[PDB]
Amino acid sequence: MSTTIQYNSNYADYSISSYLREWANNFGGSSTLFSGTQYAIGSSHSNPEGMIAEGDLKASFMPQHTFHGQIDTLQFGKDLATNAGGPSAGKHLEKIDITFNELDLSGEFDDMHKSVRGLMKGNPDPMLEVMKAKGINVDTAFKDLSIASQYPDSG
Amino acid sequence: MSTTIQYNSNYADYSISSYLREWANNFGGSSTLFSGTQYAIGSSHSNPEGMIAEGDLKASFMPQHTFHGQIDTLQFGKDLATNAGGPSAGKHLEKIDITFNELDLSGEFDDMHKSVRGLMKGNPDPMLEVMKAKGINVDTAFKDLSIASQYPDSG
Ligand code: HEM
Ligand code: HEM
Repeated sequence: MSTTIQYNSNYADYSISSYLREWANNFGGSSTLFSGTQYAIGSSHSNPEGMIAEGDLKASFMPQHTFHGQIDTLQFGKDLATNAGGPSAGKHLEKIDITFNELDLSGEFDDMHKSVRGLMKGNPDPMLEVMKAKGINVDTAFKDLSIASQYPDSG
Repeated sequence: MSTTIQYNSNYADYSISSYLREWANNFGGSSTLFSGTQYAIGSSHSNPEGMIAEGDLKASFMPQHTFHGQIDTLQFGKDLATNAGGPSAGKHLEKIDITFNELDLSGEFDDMHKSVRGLMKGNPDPMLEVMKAKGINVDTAFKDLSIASQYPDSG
């Protein structure tokens, strides 16, 4: 498939060159920027299970040696789908089972891959150890778990 | 900020452990999976400029030695914002100036960082060389550029 380009009518008289030069000139390891990452992983079976790791960040350095790994939300469910607004807008899960909010996984990059790969091969153990090391109780039903709350009706 | 967790009422009697074990067991370098990445970079000034690189992929190997770098859409504009559906759902640009569709940047990871960093410091030249090497004409106004089309009214 050949590359196609869409432009706002305000830039009709610009070239790619004159647009990007202007964008580059009007913009201003991180410093001093806003950056955000969304990773989506899903299976190939029907009603496929999926998960999303996401985070965003301010500006400059490690906080445990990762730039794109500044992850603070982790979500599990089924049916990854494209967001409104097109492919550029990333993904959402159609069926959301569990969402971890303010779960700082930045320090498990430099362990998150072992956790995600484990998950894909039927093994939650490394993910569970990461969660336990943050003080999360993984052996309590969600209904009794203090930091957990139920979504209204379905999402 | 302390971690909080949200769950669908169907999993009220599950623990994190029994949920993730079940999810792990019902799931099934890539093989044989659906994976997707969204990178968002924005400035810290008012009406901040922003860009989004996004792609997704099927299953197993290099196609020029990158897994998360399987990028085929690139979008420039202003005002990065959170998608409907919460932080997990990633970002969109409120003001979209230009979108490159089916622009395969996977082979510029192993050059994309030099391009993005250039952009941030007022220099489009490395981005323009990547585009030129794909056969894109960067010195033609969008209105005359054959592969380009105008968005209706504003987006
Ligand atoms: C905006 C588009 C960008 C894209 C598409 C992109 C993509 C990537 C890819 C594919 C990798 C290696 C593999 C992976 O992601 O798993 C990577 C690594 C890395 N990138 Fe970027 N990147 C972008 C912007 C930036 C910027 C602006 C910076 C720094 C100012 C940066 C800093 C880094 C660093 C430090 C790594 C090494 C691993 C890490 O700490 O995450 N990237 N990027
Ligand atoms: C689902 C959650 C995942 C997260 C949050 C995540 C995050 C990251 C991060 C932070 C890096 C290095 C820096 C960067 O992204 O720029 C990375 C690199 C890498 N990851 Fe992942 N990853 C995930 C899933 C996976 C899976 C399932 C695989 C393979 C089956 C994988 C394979 C790789 C490889 C090969 C690299 C080296 C650079 C590249 O080719 O992109 N990742 N990942």
